[PDB]
Amino acid sequence: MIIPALDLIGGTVVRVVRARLRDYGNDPLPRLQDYAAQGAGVLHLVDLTGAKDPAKRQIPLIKTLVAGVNVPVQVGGGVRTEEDVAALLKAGVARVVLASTAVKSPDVVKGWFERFGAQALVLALDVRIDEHGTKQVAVSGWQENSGVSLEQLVETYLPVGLKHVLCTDISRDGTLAGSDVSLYEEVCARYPQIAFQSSGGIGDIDDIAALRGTGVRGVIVGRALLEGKFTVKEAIQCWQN
Repeated sequence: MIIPALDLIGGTVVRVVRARLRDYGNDPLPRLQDYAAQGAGVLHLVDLTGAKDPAKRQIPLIKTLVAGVNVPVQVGGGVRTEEDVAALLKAGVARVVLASTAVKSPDVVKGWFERFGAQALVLALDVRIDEHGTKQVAVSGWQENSGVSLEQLVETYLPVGLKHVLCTDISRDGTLAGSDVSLYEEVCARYPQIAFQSSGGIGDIDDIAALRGTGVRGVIVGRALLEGKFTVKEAIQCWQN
């Protein structure tokens, strides 16, 4: 499926561009609602306010947004503790997106899988392809690699039933550059029991077409939709054909 995505900061719709941020206004709910109206089955939100300060997690806004659409929303941003996870689920989010903590504290996160179930969690892994061609996990675009490959980390979580992995190619994140097809083709084939989501690099409908035969289950689209390159409807039509 197509997974429309919005980045929120103090209720302001934004997205990382390449790394800067641009303001797409302050009415996230009508946006999401129109995404859903066009047939989206899943939505993605990053709470950048919550990411910077867990105590400032935009729980009331998140509640509103979730309540305001009829589809599961996966929500990330500053998910550092078991309490963060529970708070977001309690607010009504369908899945909690675990990013840096998934790399940082795998044993702790495996316990979260045990408590919340694999359907409640998405592991968001940023990947750099190094000089050797290894898919290196990094916790962000501005930090060095963390010393673990995508495969090794995925393998870490398979024993607790890992089902959802969001994989961002760091080089293409928010660049409109076209996503990295080979990366997704390899991982998806290796772990067919996992539903991979691709993120970054979607600039036009052709980028979505490029992902079709790869095994990638979901395609995060943020920037392209905000900039009017194509619609959710067109993205879905392309994705499904």
